[PDB]
Amino acid sequence: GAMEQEAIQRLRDTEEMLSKKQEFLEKKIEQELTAAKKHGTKNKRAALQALKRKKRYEKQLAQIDGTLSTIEFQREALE
Amino acid sequence: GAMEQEAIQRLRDTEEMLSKKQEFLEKKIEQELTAAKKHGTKNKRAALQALKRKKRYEKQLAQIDGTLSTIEFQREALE
Repeated sequence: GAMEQEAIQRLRDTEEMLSKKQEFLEKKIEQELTAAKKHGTKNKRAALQALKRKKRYEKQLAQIDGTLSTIEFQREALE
Repeated sequence: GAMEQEAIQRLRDTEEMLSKKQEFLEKKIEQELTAAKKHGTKNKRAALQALKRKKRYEKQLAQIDGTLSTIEFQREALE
């Protein structure tokens, strides 16, 4: 009943925020890989930092994927 | 940023929920060990049932503890 559903809802709210953060990391990747191509020749400094940031978002995005799989598994166990 | 802070708060709310279930399961396990020592070799059927309950709580607890670390580390990664 109510208390059980609440616990599942906490997990759902977390999933939904992490999924939102994924989507935003994907838009950022795309901005960064676009900027690195844009600056490749005329601004090597900006390009190189774009690529470091892209890699950092890629890593953050991986941690988030693993957190989601963990959340889903915990939530199934409670359902 | 704002998105990270919202995600970080929903992670905190999940940790709080998880710690409450953790404390419930830990108590239940303590209670089963205490009862197993008192009851001893009095009744095989009841002992087997109790060993089954204790194993279920231990399995649920191991899951909860794994989820909690994962959520904690994800939160720290967004800060």
